[PDB]
Amino acid sequence: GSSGSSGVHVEDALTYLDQVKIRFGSDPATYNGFLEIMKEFKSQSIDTPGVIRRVSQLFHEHPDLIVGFNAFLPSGPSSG
Repeated sequence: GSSGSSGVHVEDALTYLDQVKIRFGSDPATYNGFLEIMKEFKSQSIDTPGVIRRVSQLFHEHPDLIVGFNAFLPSGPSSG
């Protein structure tokens, strides 16, 4: 058929988080860098478009993840 799971409940943040760990299981070095990248944002150091710059480079070998996140993100042009 086709691999795909539609319908994401509100609380859909950690979801993408874990995925990063699973994909980069044998490669902990990659995951680590990601953890730090977040901190920056959690410290009011970078902005939405700022965290993406770091991620991109990190998941450079994974274009599917870099793009997936963008959309995945809850925030957007949607009401609110």
